[PDB]
Amino acid sequence: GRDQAGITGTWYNQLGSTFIVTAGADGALTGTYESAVSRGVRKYVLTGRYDSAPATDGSGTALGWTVAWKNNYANAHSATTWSGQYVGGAEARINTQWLLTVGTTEANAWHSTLVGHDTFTKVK
Amino acid sequence: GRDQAGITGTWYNQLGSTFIVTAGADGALTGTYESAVSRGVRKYVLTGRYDSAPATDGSGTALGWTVAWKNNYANAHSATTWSGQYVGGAEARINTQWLLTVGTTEANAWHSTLVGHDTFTKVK
Amino acid sequence: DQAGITGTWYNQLGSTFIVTAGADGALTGTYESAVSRGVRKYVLTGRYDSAPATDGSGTALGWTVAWKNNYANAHSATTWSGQYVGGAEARINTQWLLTVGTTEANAWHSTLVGHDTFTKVK
Amino acid sequence: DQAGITGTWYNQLGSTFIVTAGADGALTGTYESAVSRGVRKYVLTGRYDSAPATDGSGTALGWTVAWKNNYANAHSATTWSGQYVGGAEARINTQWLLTVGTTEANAWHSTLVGHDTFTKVK
Repeated sequence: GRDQAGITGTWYNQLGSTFIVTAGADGALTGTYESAVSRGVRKYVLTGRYDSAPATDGSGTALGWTVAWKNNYANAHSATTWSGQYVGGAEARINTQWLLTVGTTEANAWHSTLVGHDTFTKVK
Repeated sequence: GRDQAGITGTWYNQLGSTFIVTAGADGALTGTYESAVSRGVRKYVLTGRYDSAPATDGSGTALGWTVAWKNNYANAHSATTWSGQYVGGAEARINTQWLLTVGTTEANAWHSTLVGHDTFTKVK
Repeated sequence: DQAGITGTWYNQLGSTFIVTAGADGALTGTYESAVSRGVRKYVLTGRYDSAPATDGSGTALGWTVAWKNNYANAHSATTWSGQYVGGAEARINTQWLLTVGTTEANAWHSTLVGHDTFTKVK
Repeated sequence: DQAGITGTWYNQLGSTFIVTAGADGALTGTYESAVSRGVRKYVLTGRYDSAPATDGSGTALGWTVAWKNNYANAHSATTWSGQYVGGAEARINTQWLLTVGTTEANAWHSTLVGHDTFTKVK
């Protein structure tokens, strides 16, 4: 993976959330997420995918991952997906937009999905 | 997983895309996606997560998954995340909203992310 | 066009969108949400492409409702972005963003996203 | 309020949003995008909560730009949904939806999503 080295490691967003991820050569993302907003009780499993061979034209690397907000300790009956791109260099960043869907009845489904944006940096 | 049985299997969206997924007891989603829009050359790996213990109050099951649009045959330098909920019963459905991010230069990043919505059914 | 757009539209929730499309690209009207009479009517304003591409493309448009009227204030605003498609099964296909006034701490939870399809028959 | 909102705002792209907020909740103005003079100015209309919650919450608002003017037509419309926060570092924090007129076949690819932060100094 071109950016396997670049992506693997600890990232921090503008909320102070911590995203720990290993990028496989096959395009796999695996790791843990800890949200600053709502320790092992605050860590949730993440899986996702990234482009292992980006276009060498200065483009970022497209990627995405999901966290379902259930662990051994708590269950918030919701899942967030982040969609964005990794940009390498001195101020390496993951620029994302996210969707947070909560389990609802059919009547409440219209109010089920939050949208936002997180920027991840290598320094907190 | 409460809906491990319900989620596992083949799903079809309003575009005719085919989503093949196995739901693990630990909340893992794994499988393949084939988009009707842009065979083994058209299959892409998906990973994701779902709530393995939803609230028993009639709520859907929150879930998400990612497809990076690279396989052994093609690379579209992009990733889609779907965020939504599974609803069981006679007309079982996965109601999703999605984000499709393409690798771009910093100048083009403003134009990097499409948003949409897919409804998956068990019949095409 | 202005002919196709002007009039009464209904979404999958049973909400009612009453809109007049001006020659200048203006949308003006009232929105009534099935979810949250005159107590449930809110002012909408917006814009549409008054000269769409004549290649069978839809007509791009958007409008905003702030959820304050003489009776109620929900300290929120929805914008719909989408396109009008004419013909026998005329439709406005939209995605929307609903933002509630929050403190800085709650801003991350401030915006709902969804999609509404409006038809000329409920 | 109408005082805080009325005036000139700049986003992280260098785009310029000129808006007047009416007492009735109306937004009227012009938008000039840094990306895609009078040839680059487009009409905007929108709404804001004219009586926000006095608990330190932002003021919900939205507006629409259809990308047609006397000079150019890009067959598209953007809506911004967000909130105004007053004080020394006054801001309009938004998410937006950009929809282009497409055929039914291309509708799946019709809508871009993003986020713009507007400040009183560029």
